[PDB]
Amino acid sequence: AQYEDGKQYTTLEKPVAGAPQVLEFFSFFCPHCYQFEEVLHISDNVKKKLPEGVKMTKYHVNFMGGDLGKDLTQAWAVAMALGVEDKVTVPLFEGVQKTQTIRSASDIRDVFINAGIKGEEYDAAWNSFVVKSLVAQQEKAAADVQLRGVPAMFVNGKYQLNPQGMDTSNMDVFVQQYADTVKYLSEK
Repeated sequence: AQYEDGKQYTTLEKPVAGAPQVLEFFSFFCPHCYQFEEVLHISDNVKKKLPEGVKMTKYHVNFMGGDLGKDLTQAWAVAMALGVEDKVTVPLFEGVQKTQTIRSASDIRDVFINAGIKGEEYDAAWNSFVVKSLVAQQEKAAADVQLRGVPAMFVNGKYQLNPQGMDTSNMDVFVQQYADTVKYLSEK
């Protein structure tokens, strides 16, 4: 066929019921994730090709960057709760990988302050049980698919994107192939 299991995607031996339709995992410590966000805009191009009605979910993971990795999963929970993902994603990536000015929870917090979230609102979110359960959800979703690598994308809890099997000579062609594959899997 044109799309083949084990080629542009793999199938989960252990499908995950009730999973989000399009589920993306990343880490701010993850170098391909930085590319995916800032150079390729994967999430965005996937959304542009997804059917009407399908919702898109993105979670941070703990298994990179030790203690700071967990702070970043909690900070991402804060971003989701406040709905400020689109204002902190770039400075978090650049703070961790480019300028390396993020070294502590307080540095993560500075990024939110600079993006205009108020201190009191940030600290209130950070400490909230709603954020605690949002962290729980991020962990559980990754646990459900026994996740050991990022970036990763899963469609309907049964298919996992496999970018290793796509031409990388052209970055645009790569992105469209990726997005088209998500759409195909979505319609499966």
